[PDB]
Amino acid sequence: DARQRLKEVEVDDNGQFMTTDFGGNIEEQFSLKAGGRGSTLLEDFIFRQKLQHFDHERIPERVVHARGAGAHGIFTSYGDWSNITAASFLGAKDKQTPVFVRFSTVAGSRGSADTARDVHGFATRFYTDEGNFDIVGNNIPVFFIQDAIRFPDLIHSVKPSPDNEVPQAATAHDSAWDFFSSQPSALHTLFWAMSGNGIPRSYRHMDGFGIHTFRLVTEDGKSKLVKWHWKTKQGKAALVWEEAQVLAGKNADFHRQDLWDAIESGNAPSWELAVQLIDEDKAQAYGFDLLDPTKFLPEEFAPLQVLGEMTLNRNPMNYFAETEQISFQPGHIVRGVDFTEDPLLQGRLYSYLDTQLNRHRGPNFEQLPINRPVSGVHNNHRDGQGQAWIHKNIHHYSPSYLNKGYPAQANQTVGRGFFTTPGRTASGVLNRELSATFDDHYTQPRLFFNSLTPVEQQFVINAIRFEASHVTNEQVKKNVLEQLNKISNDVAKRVAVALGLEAPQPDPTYYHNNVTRGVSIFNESLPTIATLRVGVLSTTKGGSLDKAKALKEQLEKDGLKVTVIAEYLASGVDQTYSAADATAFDAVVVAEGAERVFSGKGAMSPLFPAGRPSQILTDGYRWGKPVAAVGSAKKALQSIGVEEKEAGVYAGAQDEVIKGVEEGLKVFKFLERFAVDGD
Amino acid sequence: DARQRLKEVEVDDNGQFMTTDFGGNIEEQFSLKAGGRGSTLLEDFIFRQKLQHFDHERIPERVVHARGAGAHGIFTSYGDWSNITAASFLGAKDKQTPVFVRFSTVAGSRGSADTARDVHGFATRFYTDEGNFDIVGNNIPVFFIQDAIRFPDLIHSVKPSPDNEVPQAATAHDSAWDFFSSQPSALHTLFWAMSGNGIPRSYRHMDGFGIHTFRLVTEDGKSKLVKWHWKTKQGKAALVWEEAQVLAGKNADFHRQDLWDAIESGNAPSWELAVQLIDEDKAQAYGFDLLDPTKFLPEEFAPLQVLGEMTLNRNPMNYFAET
Amino acid sequence: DARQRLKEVEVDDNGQFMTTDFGGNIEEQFSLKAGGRGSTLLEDFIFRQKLQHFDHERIPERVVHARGAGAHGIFTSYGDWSNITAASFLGAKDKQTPVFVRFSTVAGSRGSADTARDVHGFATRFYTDEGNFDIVGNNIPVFFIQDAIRFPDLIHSVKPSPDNEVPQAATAHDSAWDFFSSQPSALHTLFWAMSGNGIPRSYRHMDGFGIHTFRLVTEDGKSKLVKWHWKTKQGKAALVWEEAQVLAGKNADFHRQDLWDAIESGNAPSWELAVQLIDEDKAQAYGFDLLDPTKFLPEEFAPLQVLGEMTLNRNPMNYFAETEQISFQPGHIVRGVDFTEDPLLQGRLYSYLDTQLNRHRGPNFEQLPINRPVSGVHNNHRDGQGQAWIHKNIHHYSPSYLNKGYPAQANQTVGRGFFTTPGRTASGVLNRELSATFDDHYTQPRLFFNSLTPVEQQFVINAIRFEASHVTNEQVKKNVLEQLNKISNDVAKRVAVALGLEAQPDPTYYHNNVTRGVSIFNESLPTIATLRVGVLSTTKGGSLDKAKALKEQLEKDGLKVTVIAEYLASGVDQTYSAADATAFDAVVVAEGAERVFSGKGAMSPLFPAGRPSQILTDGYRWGKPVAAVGSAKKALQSIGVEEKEAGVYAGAQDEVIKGVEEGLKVFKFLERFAVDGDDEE
Ligand code: HEM
Ligand code: HEM
Ligand code: HEM
Ligand SMILES: [O]
Repeated sequence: DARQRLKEVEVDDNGQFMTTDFGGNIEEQFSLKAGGRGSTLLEDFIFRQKLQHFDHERIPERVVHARGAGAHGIFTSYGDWSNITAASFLGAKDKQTPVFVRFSTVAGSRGSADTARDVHGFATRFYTDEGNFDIVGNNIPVFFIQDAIRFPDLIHSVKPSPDNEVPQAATAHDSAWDFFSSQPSALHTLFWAMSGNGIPRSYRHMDGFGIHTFRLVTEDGKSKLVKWHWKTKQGKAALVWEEAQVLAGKNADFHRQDLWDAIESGNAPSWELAVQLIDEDKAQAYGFDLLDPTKFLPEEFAPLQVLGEMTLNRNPMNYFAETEQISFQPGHIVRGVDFTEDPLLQGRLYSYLDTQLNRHRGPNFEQLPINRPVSGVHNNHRDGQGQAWIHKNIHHYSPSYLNKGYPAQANQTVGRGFFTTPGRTASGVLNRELSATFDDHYTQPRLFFNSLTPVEQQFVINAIRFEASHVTNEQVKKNVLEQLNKISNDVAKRVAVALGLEAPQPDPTYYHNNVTRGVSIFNESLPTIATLRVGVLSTTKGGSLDKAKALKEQLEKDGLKVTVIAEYLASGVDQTYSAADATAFDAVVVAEGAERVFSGKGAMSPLFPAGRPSQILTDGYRWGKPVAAVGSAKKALQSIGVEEKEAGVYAGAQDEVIKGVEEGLKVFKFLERFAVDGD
Repeated sequence: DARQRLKEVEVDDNGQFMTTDFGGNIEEQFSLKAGGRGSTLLEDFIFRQKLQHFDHERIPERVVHARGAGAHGIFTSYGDWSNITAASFLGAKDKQTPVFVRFSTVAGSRGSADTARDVHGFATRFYTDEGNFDIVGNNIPVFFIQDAIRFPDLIHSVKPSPDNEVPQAATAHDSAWDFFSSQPSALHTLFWAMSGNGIPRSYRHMDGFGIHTFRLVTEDGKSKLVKWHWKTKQGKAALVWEEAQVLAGKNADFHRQDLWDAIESGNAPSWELAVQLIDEDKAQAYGFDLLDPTKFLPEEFAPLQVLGEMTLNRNPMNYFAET
Repeated sequence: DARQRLKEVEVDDNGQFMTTDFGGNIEEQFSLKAGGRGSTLLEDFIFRQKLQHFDHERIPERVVHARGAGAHGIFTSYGDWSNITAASFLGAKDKQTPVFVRFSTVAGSRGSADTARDVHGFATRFYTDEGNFDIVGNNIPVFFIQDAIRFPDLIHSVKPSPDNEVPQAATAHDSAWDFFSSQPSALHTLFWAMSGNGIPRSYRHMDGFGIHTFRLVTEDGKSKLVKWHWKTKQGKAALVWEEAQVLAGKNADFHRQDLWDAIESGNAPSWELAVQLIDEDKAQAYGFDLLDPTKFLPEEFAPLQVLGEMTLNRNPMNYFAETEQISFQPGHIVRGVDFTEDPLLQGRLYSYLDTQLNRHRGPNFEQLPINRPVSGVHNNHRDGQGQAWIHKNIHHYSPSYLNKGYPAQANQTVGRGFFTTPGRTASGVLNRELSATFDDHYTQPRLFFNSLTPVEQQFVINAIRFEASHVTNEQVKKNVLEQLNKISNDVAKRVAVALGLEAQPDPTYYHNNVTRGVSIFNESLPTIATLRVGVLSTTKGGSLDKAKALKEQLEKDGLKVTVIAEYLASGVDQTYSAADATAFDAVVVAEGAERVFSGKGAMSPLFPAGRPSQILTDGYRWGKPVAAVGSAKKALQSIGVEEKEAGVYAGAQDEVIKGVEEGLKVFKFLERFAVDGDDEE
């Protein structure tokens, strides 16, 4: 149980009498009044203690990544990695460390939809026996900007316009694309966010990245440069944009509910922790500067080396107390890890400590149960708002004869203390500059686009076409085109058509044809289909529901979550047509006999919106899902112009449809149904 | 200009050099570093004052009605209403008073969709020459509960489940319908929320209500019981649910944008402020108790009297500072 | 151990390496620098997490009573008092309840002197098994004002002038006496604050009062009006003003050190809890309205009935986490107690809950270890800043099918819930007035003055004389005279002399009635344990050996003895440079030490000129028992004190010890203070 240490703060109210927050049993369903129909009395202490706590329930949302959700789990080290790091949680084979992970979007506020297009947070806390260690990462290996002093500019430009606070959770407006084109460093992360990484199927189907180069340091101070990677054991999977848009309205909680259900049903998601390791003398060996967070290291130059596996298997008990209150910091570092002179990382260390003072309005937020380390806290800090401990040592200072030297200093040689890498040097003038080594903003965007499949590439261009079409200012649109033309002339040409703008002339300076592995989503089928969702469209008339139940029980044997849909909640029905939408499922199959709700009288009913069964099948087909029909239900496929000939379309008897749908879920998205420019 | 008094706090940055918050011109696109590829210095005061302000930008959202938008306008009285109220802003024909109005949903958080099904808030401030007078109303004339001590119970039950914070901005989950069925007073507002009032076409196409019976008092202390009504001059209009759902994803800002567009286009929306007036000795004469906020007074028993008109004709300049 | 429940939050750093607040061993004595003499690096996470916690150490002081100190203890009931109250902590003989008590002044900020002249706070929390019950009282039984809405006006007027923030911790300025004269209800508390109650010898030598009439209610709902009293088992004792003033400079921590020392030495102070009980139908039957907080109920009309005893026997471990952070509320009420329509108490209920939001900057302050009840919290409250728990019940609302009805409602008959007194009614028009029964502002101030001894009365007149002479505005001073004249023409006449104003009788409220239990100096102390004796000695000759034997015998009687000399020779507790008469309750010159009172021994680089003579002079002039052993008689002579004066003891060691211990019971010798008319020719 990853949540074991949280047991002692849990409050059980079963069988208990209602109390105030200072004890004493009460009733609190009636205000105290002066006469039968009289005014409420100030002396009603019960009312005011209850309402005061309600009145003050909210705390400020995170300044970025406000929308998110998380879970507890366990990290297991695969080996004794003392040859590369002194870090205790990586110090022995099969060593286990509790974790908590919070996934998120970036731009939207607390209540915005999970399926907005956005970068995604992927933040992990290791509660190691030598302190909390956070990898505060994203699902994309590069960031928009090269210096942390520019983060407010990026965020302001992406978040809603400050006059009317429009639009919510979206980069599709003038200020964002004005920034993207005025600060060309942003073009790499933008391309990733315009790819499938911007609309992932779930948190469980994301890879994760620390982005920055850090340092791993051994006991003797020798260091290696390192990139952190999380490799999902579920495989990477993405939606298509037209599907994410509807899903945002039909279920804004799609991702947080997906993670909750996977854990609750015993299908805990897993990620392997992997590293790229680079010697210090190769920091600038690979065509870019590893201090530059707008570049990633191609795995051709440094393969991913697996160090262990993380499994998330415990949901929180109270979302606010745990998920909302947890306070991540890249400065949560432990012995055996160090920073690098990455100018974006450098400013993060300041920003995350400082921002907790706003979100928690006090300096004692690390005493909150979800923030507490398991290893013990011994220092001379005292007081502060909400001080929750009582310190014995009255000589709260160092050095001191009266406390006998305790708490005592720890460094590299004694007490397993943290230490900065011994060899790191400073040299040169104090400057407000960036190294000329950072100046290439176009090569790696071109490399990323090169390494996607043709329809994957078309998804990127259609995202850009959609987004830039919302930009009202003509010059900004031409600025965007001028910058895309430096990445690829064909990309600029294809986007220019949607904007009604001329195809610009080639600017070949940064063009190249190289490819790299591990960045594509749609070029690989899923390693498992467990937890994927099948909507079975049925009907309460005839014998369709009995067949739908048999279909359901077989699909569940493969670990799928199957929803039987009909006009009303008859026996065996999981959802009504009125509440159903194709966005909820990874495959749609029509049960035999249910073709009666796709035309005529069965399609016109007061119990669901007109055309709803046909709309679900149409949606599922057009969004690239496996779609199927059993027996006579093939007529439902005919009614929407779909043929069994097609990839990802299955008809025939039950066992044939089951095998086909299950194969199709491995493919997940059938890109044959998406037109490519000049195909 | 309804916003006339706010111009002295307006700050124009066109044509100026970047400064810190304590003055002095600066550049702030590069951190100070110790060497060409070096670490950032703690003595970069420019960096820290810039990032500290960004780090501290957010304030807690409203505990309810967190999702909303507003605008400025003018209220004009149609008459000298001194025979029923001493209220200064109603004391003369054609008297004008600045207003600000915020419209909202109730359950959803700051970034939830405008076209969620919900009660809608309709909060009006009159900046009168005798103090601020707020009518903090909804687009539905009745409320769920009969005693304010039960508000945390109602709100907890409708807002997302506290274990996983699901579902956003929605009554369609177990705890809400548990409460509606366990606290039967809730059924009136429920029915209103399940009608077109729950999914309006826009803020301009809603009516508004103070809900509670209040009192109008004259100079010499004579009182009448009063119900406040806002009657939209744009007409009431609503969507259908299957459309509001898609709209929640296609444009979460639909109502926000619609209000902004109408004002900027010169199509300012208006409402008439109207009252039902009841003698004190009739507080219990109409088949219910006028102190009970789960009931409305049918207009057959007391028709509306029109006091004046409000027009919303100026959008805010900074959403945060104003709305 | 009354602190037992707090042991789970205590942190032991002995034998440990230094860490950050998120774990990980560290060193934090050098900033991380870019080169040997380089600038400090922003990536020094150790520096910033260290200094951030330092930079955010302070919280707002209390808006009033900012200055004070407290301790843990035990309350023991003397009986089963369910015949008068359903309160659990009073439900069985020898039933014990943990307490915390904080004493305080009122006007001064956090770092002002203990021995300022002021009303004093006396706040007790009972951690009962049916919730926290607080009695938030003062060492004076009456308050300045009759309606809580006037509290900011009173407090603004006695706190420093808002232009220069002058004066600190004092009523002796224009605005305060402008308010006392403009709002005559304040005159009663003013007289108490001008008496010994304003300058008590220690927290342990104060009585305590709930002030308000409350209600005790039995299980069946029958009620009685009640006044709470704390009666100190150490006796009431007070300083004189000219001594309190010097003490404010020589030791601003005099009272909090007193309490800490008494508890550490095993002399835990005690108070008895006593009540006055009044029938509901007699609320207005004793010459005033018992809803009026400017009145007290004379003990001749209703005697004190002891319910139990409280003993304070454990100091805090961390002052900030316990004493500074504790949040008292008169709304901290339990089953068996109820409020009254006293308009001052009424507004207090709102104000103490509200002010916690400012001091603790969040609504979860009852989760702080010092504020937590011992009885258990079960409700549907959630979230809030700094939420320290993780609630299991996901159906956080009532009523509810899904949560099976839990947590469940408790009332009078089910679950031992709180209930308002059943017979209480409201009748009449909603009003912004006060009952005309509150109108008399002068009778009880006169009753209080009438009940003090002649020198005690002179202390009151001399305090007013001192204070009003600071008022620059002439009309304010005359306004003060006119109001004083309504209490007593003689009092007004004697104050007028100091102010140079003219002395006519206004007899509407004059009377000669007296009542018991309001004087301090008319009764000697029941014990001299913990009282302090300064033994003045010297390092030359045999004086020190004699002073040690003197100290030994005095300590056998429970006295705290300080032997003083030129330097810290063996057996010396304090140097003359560091000593002052304010620190002691009696001053004894050891034999041989007369050499430091004149000639060569009195002029030394090791202490200020004349310091031993000044300590003895201060001690005598301030009414203390003073003594000299053997030849040290000459020291008394050098300051003009005669051996046979009251409270002056000369002779051999044995008679001096006996005389000093007897004089400590008297405590202050009031024949040394002139009374108006004494100097007449
Ligand atoms: C490689 C670049 C970055 C990555 C991978 C990243 C990732 C993240 C993630 C995952 C979170 C959400 C943590 C959670 O779930 O609670 C977050 C929040 C935050 N980020 Fe970043 N971020 C980056 C850049 C920056 C920069 C440059 C700044 C400012 C200099 C910044 C300031 C913040 C702040 C203030 C928060 C809110 C933290 C809180 O309120 O607890 N981020 N970031
Ligand atoms: C007739 C019944 C009610 C109506 C018409 C109503 C209306 C509103 C409206 C329109 C707002 C948002 C105003 C804005 O745009 O900022 C609001 C917010 C709020 N309401 Fe109500 N409400 C009702 C019942 C209650 C009750 C019973 C309580 C608690 C006792 C309550 C507590 C609050 C609070 C605390 C806020 C947050 C206000 C702020 O943060 O500024 N409401 N209400
Ligand atoms: C009989 C009248 C009163 C008595 C006996 C009394 C007593 C006390 C005491 C002893 C304290 C300090 C408790 C501690 O040591 O922490 C205190 C604080 C305080 N008092 Fe009163 N007081 C009275 C009148 C009032 C009134 C009328 C108000 C306002 C309506 C008021 C407002 C406050 C506030 C706001 C605090 C600060 C509490 C905190 O910060 O925790 N008091 N009072
Ligand atoms: O971030």
